[PDB]
Amino acid sequence: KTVVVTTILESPYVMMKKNHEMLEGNERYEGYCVDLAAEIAKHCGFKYKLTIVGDGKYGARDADTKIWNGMVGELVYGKADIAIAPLTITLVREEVIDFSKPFMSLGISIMIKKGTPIESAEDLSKQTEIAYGTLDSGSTKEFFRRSKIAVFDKMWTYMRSAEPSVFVRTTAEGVARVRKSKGKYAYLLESTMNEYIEQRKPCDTMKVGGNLDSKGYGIATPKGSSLGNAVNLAVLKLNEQGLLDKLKNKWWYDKGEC
Amino acid sequence: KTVVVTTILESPYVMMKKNHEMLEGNERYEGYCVDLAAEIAKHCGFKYKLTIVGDGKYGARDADTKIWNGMVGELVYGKADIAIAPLTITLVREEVIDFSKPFMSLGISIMIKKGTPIESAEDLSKQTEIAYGTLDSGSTKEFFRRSKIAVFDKMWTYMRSAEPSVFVRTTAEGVARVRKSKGKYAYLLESTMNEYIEQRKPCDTMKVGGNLDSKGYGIATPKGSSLGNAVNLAVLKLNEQGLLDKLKNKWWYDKGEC
Ligand SMILES: Cc1onc(O)c1C[C@H](N)C(=O)O
Ligand SMILES: Cc1onc(O)c1C[C@H](N)C(=O)O
Ligand SMILES: [Zn+2]
Ligand SMILES: [Zn+2]
Ligand SMILES: [Zn+2]
Repeated sequence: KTVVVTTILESPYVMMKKNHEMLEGNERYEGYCVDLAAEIAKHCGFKYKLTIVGDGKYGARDADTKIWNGMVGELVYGKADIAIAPLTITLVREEVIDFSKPFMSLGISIMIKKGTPIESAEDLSKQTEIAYGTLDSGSTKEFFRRSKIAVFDKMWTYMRSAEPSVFVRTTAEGVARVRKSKGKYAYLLESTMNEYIEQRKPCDTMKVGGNLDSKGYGIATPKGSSLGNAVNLAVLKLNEQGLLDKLKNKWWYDKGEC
Repeated sequence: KTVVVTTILESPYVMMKKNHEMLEGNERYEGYCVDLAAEIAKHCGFKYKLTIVGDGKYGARDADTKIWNGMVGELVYGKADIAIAPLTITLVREEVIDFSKPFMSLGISIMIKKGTPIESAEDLSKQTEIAYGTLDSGSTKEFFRRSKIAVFDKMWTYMRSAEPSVFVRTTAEGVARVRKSKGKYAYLLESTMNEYIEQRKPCDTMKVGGNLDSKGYGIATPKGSSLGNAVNLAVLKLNEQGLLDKLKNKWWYDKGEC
């Protein structure tokens, strides 16, 4: 049986090729995760179909209904067999789905438009002139929502009630906001994305300060999946063979335009 | 009943207290992993007994006898119920024992005596005046033995045949060799240990270049252990609350001597 892979359109992990209009199936996409899916399928020996998550979300649980959305939801409800994307390994997710050992290490970071008077989270939490937010339905928003350390707690208090909303639907929306805000908006996103955007035209943003935490991305499968074990060993094998490092350089800096 | 924890005497993870001679059981030790063992046990709800691995090794499988040594061996043969130490998650090890999601992210790095004309792995591979080696029976030596990228394979070809041996039995042994070699010996060890020693008197060593790879440490249990699930969730919980970051600052920098 062909394994249904759920993923998300997020550069440079998964993007439609320039000429996708004349291409079919998995051939329409390119990116780090597209190359990764290919390797994993090769080592685990299976056929697969790449599908883009319907609601375009990573995955969070509705507090009222307790229903999971995004890619996590597609796995939880049997709509997908595996998720290959920049999906963060977290406690709440690990309780409902399975994760392979990380294929990428990262942390939450701050994105600013070049020139804005911000050097750290501390600096953001001490002022109100510059607005800041995070992605919705993801691990980053949950990070601030559940943080007890002073600076991050203060930040959550501000963001949670901010008006207009400081939260965005997609990473692209958060980046666009930083770029057209004349420096009045700062975006909190994972270092991987931040570093990627920093090397792309118009080269007007930059990552400032160190990472707020240390975590990683993992390939997720539904609880009790027969693919879990093989995938996990496959990830380890690829990291050790150097493939993962190869892919990182291929999509991040060999393609950098700044 | 009581969970037998295997660990290794490696500063600042596990060290004998100055007055351990007048203390009993677990109270005889201190360090990052000792602090971590206390928390894991608290959250998982079990009593434990800390024990230092007999052969003082991390773990590798003997080529011919096929017998695992070190902490990995303790778990494989049933001598310990869990290992809490700076044990690297690798494919060959995950094939015989279980690992929790990582509690620390690190990579192989180079340690030199201050003033040594070495800035990277490429620099070491292109010269012969400065010798270099790694730890025995560990993931670092295996990394080089299995590497297929030019620079690293070149380094392995040299190391595996260098005389006298460039490999050491313990981290401390490698650090001493660097300090006593007047710049003629460089040591390859994980960035975590490198960063730690850099802050220890006489403050004569330094980490140079970027990391050669990206990986992490995980708490290990015998395959199929009933402790596996809870321990993994405990690590994720503790990382998200910031404990792991707190512990590294405590043992690495708050106690720095340089
Ligand atoms: C990618 C990405 O970049 N910043 C973010 O918050 C995310 C989403 C995050 N990796 C998640 O799994 O929710
Ligand atoms: C700690 C440490 O530091 N450098 C090293 O090679 C090691 C050992 C390594 N973590 C292992 O598991 O073999
Ligand atoms: Zn391959
Ligand atoms: Zn709702
Ligand atoms: Zn606790």
